[PDB]
Amino acid sequence: ASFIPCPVDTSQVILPPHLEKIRDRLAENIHELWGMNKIELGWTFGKIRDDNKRQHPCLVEFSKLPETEKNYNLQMSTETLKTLLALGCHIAHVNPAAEEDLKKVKLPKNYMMSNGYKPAPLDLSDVKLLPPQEILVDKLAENAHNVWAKDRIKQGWTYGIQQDLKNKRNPRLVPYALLDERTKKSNRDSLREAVRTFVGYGYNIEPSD
Repeated sequence: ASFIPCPVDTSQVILPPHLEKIRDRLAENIHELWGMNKIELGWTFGKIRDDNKRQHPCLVEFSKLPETEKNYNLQMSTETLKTLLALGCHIAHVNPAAEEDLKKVKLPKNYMMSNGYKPAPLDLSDVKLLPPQEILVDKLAENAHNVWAKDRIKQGWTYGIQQDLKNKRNPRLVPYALLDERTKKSNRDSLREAVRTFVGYGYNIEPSD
């Protein structure tokens, strides 16, 4: 009950047009990682959403996505960059040549789907994030929790030892430092691949010193 989520204020941040391409790149790789994981959980493609057969219609390439899903991944990529800028980060395209080496992951035949779409995430296995970039991920992860926690609380949700819908109780409405470590390691990673994505295109993620 002493938990007060005050997330980073991004309401005054305008995303510069020179970051439009790299935010299109991030949004695309998030979707590719979404497909790969969904396939890793036994999902396949279906013209209609069928949970019994694990049939998902959005297992397509980023272009053929409907406008709702496409804007959804674009907004998540935009808010990630706006959050970085809000924390005082400078995003400079310091090594444009990195896009030369950049190659995607070749996944085995099972990952190929009936409609002809095989997800191909970037091969960022060679990208090694630095101390300042790992601290950026931790701050990015703690804020996504605070963004979510603030929104649920304002909708009437309070912390409970158990979750029940009618009384608006949720055990995850606690400080981030007190959450499930398996949960803490889950979005850590989704965000660590986002930071590795920016380095993969030759962008510098510096903190303001």
